[PDB]
Amino acid sequence: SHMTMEQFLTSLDMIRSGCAPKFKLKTEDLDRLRVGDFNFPPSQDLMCYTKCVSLMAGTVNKKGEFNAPKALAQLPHLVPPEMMEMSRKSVEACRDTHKQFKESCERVYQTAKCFSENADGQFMWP
Repeated sequence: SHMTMEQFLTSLDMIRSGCAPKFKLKTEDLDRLRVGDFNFPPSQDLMCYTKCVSLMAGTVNKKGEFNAPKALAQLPHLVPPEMMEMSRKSVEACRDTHKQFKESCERVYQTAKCFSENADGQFMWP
């Protein structure tokens, strides 16, 4: 019921593989999100890609509403022990970001961006 850092790093690629084919995406954009650099304008496809990833994680519903209690319960299935506290801190800081947006892909993308900005360590997106 926990993952090692090695398993986490590899999981990023497996998660991406289940979402990227549904969209038209630029490799440079994915590379930037992979290192937690959300400092560039996203396309709708890129935003919806973040929703696809989060749906797989079970942290949002299809309306893009972020579920903090469920996200906290899913953390051991998503990140290694080394990143748990950073992630718990970001879940709390970003739990209401979705309330500022109406469209599902934007709700998720803005939440992921908030996680990347609040991260007190390196942040990696699938």
